[PDB]
Amino acid sequence: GNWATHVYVPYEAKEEFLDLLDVLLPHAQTYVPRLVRMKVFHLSLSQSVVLRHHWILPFVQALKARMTSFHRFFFTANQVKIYTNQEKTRTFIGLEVTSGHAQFLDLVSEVDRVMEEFNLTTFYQDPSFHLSLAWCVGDARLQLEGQCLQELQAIVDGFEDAEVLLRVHTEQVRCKSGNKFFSMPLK
Ligand SMILES: [Cl-]
Repeated sequence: GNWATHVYVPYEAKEEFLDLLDVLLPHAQTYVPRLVRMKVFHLSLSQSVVLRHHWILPFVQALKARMTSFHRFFFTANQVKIYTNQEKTRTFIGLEVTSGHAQFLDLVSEVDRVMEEFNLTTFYQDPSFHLSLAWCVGDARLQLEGQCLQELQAIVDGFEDAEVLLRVHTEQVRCKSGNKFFSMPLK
């Protein structure tokens, strides 16, 4: 049996963050009505890979052993960007990491060690770490890039308390494998 497996950093949404999203999302919906709010928020550390069932618990053990030694850190995510998935069947509005990118690279280096320990694919060669806020079916880049994006950025740039996005504090690493989740604290 083959289980889809993904490693990521959850984001624990501040109440301010959810108010920001309450303003951003309707604005974006004036361009693309079918956008869907994310229910939970994360920054990916891995590709979606496949693990045989037998190896899920050992993989999680190995991941926990490396992650729990890695220290919590702060990052900035205040740059709005438009993402698609590789097939262009989904479009995302996200917040791209600037300050703190170095720490995410170090985290990925550790995840990638675990991936190699299990014969799994290591992370994208040119990553842009990001927090996805909303998504839609299809390829909506044309509608969202340009004027909409500039307007979303102005909502972000005018947001108060700006510290919510300037100093986002990582807590934990999570893995989803099939229908199962596994979480672990950063040090
Ligand atoms: Cl639509």
